[PDB]
Amino acid sequence: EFQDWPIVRIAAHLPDLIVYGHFSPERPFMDYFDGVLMFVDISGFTAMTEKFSSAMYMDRGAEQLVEILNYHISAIVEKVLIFGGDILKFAGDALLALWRVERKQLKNIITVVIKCSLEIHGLFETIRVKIGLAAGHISMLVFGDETHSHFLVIGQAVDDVRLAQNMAQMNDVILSPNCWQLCDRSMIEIESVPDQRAVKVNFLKPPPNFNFDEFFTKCTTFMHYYPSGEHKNLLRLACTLKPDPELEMSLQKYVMESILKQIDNKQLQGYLSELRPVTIVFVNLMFEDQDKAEEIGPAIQDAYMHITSVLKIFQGQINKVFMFDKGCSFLCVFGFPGEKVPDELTHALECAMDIFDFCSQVHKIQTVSIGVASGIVFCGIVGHTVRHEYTVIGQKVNLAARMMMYYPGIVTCDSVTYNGSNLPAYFFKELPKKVMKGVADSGPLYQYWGRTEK
Ligand SMILES: CN(C)CCOC(=O)c1c(Cc2ccccc2)c(-c2cc(Cl)nc(N)n2)nn1C
Repeated sequence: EFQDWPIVRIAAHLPDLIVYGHFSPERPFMDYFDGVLMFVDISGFTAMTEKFSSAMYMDRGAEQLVEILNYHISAIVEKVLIFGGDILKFAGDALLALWRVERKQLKNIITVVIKCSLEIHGLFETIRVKIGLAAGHISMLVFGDETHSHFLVIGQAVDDVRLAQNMAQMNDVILSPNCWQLCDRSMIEIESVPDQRAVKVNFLKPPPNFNFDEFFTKCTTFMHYYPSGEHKNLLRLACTLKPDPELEMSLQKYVMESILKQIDNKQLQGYLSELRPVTIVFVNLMFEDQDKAEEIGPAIQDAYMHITSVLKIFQGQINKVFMFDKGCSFLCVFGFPGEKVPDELTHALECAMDIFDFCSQVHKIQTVSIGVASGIVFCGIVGHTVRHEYTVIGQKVNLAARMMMYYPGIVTCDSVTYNGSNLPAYFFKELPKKVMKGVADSGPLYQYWGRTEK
């Protein structure tokens, strides 16, 4: 069986949630289901990024970093896939995976996912990982325009895996409160986590008669897309997709144009692994605690329509979209493949301010915050051959992310963006520098005030 079609190469960049969805063209589009989520924090392994920028790597730092990082992440991805998971998205610091099932099967799948999580830690018993698990209701949001599409999962099961991850330490498996409540406590030995109703898994000791492989095989019964039969030894059913112009047209909207060029063998397959000077514009849109996914969807859609319009003008791109802690964040990048300018900084700031001004007027968005940072970041396709994504990794990515969270409601920028801007100083305001999560000394940070006092 030949399987190297463009449609298959595109499907590699997407989860089954998208590849085998059959939903409408209306945007936003929303859907609701239940499942188990797994969040694998892979920092410590992506904190090395600074080492590989050193002159010791003789201008092959990016290539060496992508190689060693994919060595490890692809092993994590194989475990997830073999246990029936769907990897939803990659980021420099983590990956999120989903086991979507009927509510009545959540109990058994949690055991599958816990076994998976511990086999993942088993891969690193000679850097390590941190794993959070959650279970419950999940809402999916698809937004975009006629040429591009983005998706998110939303809900407290998503927020649950957020906090479960934040509590974890190296080699931990933390289960959200609702996951612990729905899990098979007959099999899962836990321990308290102080002043937190979430729990840490110590052992998975099953009944004497329990045979996991038979148990897993029965669980695959409810996994709609687990490879089986003649395809039992494929990691993804996506690998079997055949040409379908209508499906490919839909799928390619989720994929960055430069990726598609490479997919089409119109660009060298290594062109996108690089250490590149870029400007990160990290946009956060916050909604109120009580806001529900059917009201958030339209707000994100309206914000997105304007965001993409401004980025096209100032020649930026959306690398990633996330949502947790009731905030939807856009990881935007300027100076990405091909399109780099020496006025990129003023454009990034002006684009930020434009996005700040519009989005603050979108209703149901309570707060807009944008962090801007410029510097060298690693760019590359990260993951497994059969499931990977273009991602950016580096100090300035994390800095932009921290700035938008620690300085809400304004546009902030780093000392690099400030000095290099083709703009005068009174356009800015030096900020009180706060102590931020896992951040080296910033340098001075600034608020982009804009051209007016008003
Ligand atoms: C700031 N970033 C550098 C780190 C952010 O955390 C991620 O790395 C990250 C996230 C966000 C997230 C969501 C819930 C719990 C923890 C983290 C997602 C993600 C994917 C999808 Cl489909 N839907 C939503 N809502 N989120 N995927 N990844 C890889």
